[PDB]
Amino acid sequence: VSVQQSLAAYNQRKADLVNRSIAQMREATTLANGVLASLNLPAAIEDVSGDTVPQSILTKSRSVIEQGGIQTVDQLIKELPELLQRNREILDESLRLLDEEEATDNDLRAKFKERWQRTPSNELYKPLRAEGTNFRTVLDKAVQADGQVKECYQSHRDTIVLLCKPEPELNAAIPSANPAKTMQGSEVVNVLKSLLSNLDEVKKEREGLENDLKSVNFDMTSKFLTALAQDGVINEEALSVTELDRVYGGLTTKVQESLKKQEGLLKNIQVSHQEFSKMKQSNNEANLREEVLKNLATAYDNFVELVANLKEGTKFYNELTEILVRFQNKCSDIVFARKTER
Repeated sequence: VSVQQSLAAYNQRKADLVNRSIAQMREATTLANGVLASLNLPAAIEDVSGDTVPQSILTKSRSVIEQGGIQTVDQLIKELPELLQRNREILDESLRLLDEEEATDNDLRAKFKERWQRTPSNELYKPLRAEGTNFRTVLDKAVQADGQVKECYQSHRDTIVLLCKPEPELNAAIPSANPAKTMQGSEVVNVLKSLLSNLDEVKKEREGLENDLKSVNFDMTSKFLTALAQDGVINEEALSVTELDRVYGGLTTKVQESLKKQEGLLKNIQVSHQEFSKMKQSNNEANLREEVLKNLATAYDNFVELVANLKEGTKFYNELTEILVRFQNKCSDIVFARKTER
């Protein structure tokens, strides 16, 4: 037993406590924000007009206008059969070269019998014909992909055209009426703002439950020595449990209560959210405004998916240009060399 042998013993445990609470504090904070963004919150009790057009929609509309519009798309669709057929004619001409030598060689071997000491004009052209069959299989998939995407385009063609044109003409399309009559006058809006403001108070209360926990410091060396003197040996584990639980009992309770309160609040708020967005139909005209925006989401995002397949293509044909030339000439080099000997 030396001069000092139980000083750092407590501080290590002090670290293994405060940090534990911080983890079970900040993690809960982020969890709340994630749910709000998923269910369109807290930005769902501010905008009210009906007549004017949305802001997010207005931004997406000008994005399509900025990148041309219906004209940029139509010119890409119309030129697809042009470029697709252009490659097809080169394909048939390349394969004709193989049939060319074979047509002459087959007739030559029949009449002139002295041509059986060399590789026939078939086995040499056999690996090349194997590549040829592969190409048409792609064309079937290329056309099939070309067909289904064109079908998806025409079904939502009117919606694409809708994206262009001036804004006032577009505004007339939007259902000019009150979004929901049961929002103004019913007790449904009132049982919502109060719920959020009560939940918001949790965030502000948590501000106090951070700096306080961080600045925890209380010297208590006298008690450890009391145990050393009275008992004889310092029991670090057993004595700490009885001591720390009593002094930091309410600190944990209020934290657990706040989490339990948040757990309790969120459970009732989620049901209120169901009650909040229940009246989609509402009275007579309300769901229609929602259905309008529903098609646009399936229009703007669909716009990207449709363009993406066009992006897969186009460049697809251009890189084929470098391939088909070396491919076509490769066959000619074999045929010409075969013709040279005789």
